[PDB]
Amino acid sequence: GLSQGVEPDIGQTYFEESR
Repeated sequence: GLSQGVEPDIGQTYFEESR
């Protein structure tokens, strides 16, 4: 992901809180 959400992508990065 490219944000600081709750679900990670691979390293220390995460998806956005979009609807």
